[PDB]
Amino acid sequence: NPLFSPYKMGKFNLSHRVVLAPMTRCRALNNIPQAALGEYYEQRATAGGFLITEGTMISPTSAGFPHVPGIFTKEQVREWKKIVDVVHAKGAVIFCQLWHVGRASHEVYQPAGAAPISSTEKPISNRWRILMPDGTHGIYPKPRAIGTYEISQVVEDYRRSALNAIEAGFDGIEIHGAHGYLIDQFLKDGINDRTDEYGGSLANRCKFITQVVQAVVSAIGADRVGVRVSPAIDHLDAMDSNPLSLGLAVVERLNKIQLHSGSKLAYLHVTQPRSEEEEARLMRTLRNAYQGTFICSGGYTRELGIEAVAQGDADLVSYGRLFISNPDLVMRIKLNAPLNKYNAKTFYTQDPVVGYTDYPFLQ
Ligand SMILES: Cc1cc2nc3c(=O)[nH]c(=O)nc-3n(C[C@H](O)[C@H](O)[C@H](O)COP(=O)(O)O)c2cc1C
Repeated sequence: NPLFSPYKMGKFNLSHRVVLAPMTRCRALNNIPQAALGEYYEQRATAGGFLITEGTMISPTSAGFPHVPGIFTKEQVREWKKIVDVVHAKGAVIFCQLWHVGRASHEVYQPAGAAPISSTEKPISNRWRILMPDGTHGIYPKPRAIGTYEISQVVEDYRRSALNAIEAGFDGIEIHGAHGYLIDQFLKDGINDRTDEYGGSLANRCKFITQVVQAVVSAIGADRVGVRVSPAIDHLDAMDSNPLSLGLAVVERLNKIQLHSGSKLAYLHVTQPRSEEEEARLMRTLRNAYQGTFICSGGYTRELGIEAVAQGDADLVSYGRLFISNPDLVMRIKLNAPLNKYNAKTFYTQDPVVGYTDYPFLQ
């Protein structure tokens, strides 16, 4: 089984290729990591396995979901350290995903009820609705388009959060540059309508992600930095007129950052939509273009994960929903044991146990 051949992720010796995909679960009450998160990640951790946390806020303005953890306060760092410790006690490697939602927020999530920030002043359309703290769905508001000073300060928030992640003991961080959130609002020409140096050309649209990656690379080293993008996913009105060219432009800049810094990133992580042959060809095109480790994600199964590694399409495969309902997903994939179904109703609830840590292990 190629998913259980060892893999050298730069500094990190992995024993298998089954990765926990980053997943917002909303149990980090008041943006503070809680004991429940420790139980949840420990349940899923394996010796030599790689885990990526839920998206974690880099600043007071970066959230668009209830009760997501941050890593911008000293209190959050102290609580994260307890979770990293129980994961390292199992011999796993764990990265913290740094997440800014940009315009995908609401006054209820913003300090002083201020408008969310973005590349643009245009709202997400009412084709999409935001999960509210009371479990209803609300309307995305008009964001505020930020200037280049403010852009530089958001980059500094990524830099400081990366340093905080290292202080909590994380092995590294992942830049969330996917799914129509802040970075993707700069990348995608369906969102970025700017006429300054961060808008227009493909090069201009890639400037923000380039500066974010350069900042965290300079702070903690490239081998502790992963980057996640989704050029072909149109979530929250995040379409681009040429997804493959956009993805190749990002990949070229990642390659150049590595050559200039003299070190490889931990990995590039791409999520695909689930045309099937065309989507697979676009993922392989990005993989072939990138000088380093490639993590594929989106709709993978045991069979599709085995094929991806066996055919050279990816080095690692991340699993989201199947890891929600199978704490021992790695062992089940190893044994080809039947997998248990997941319950979407408890993906984003606040209960520390129900639908979070009470999915059973194999008997
Ligand atoms: C409930 C839930 C929360 C998620 N939260 C995040 C997140 O915070 N950051 C992120 O990059 N992806 C997030 N994702 C996307 C997953 O990382 C992953 O790409 C997707 O679930 C993989 O597809 P799969 O579920 O079929 O394995 C989330 C997915 C789900 C279902």
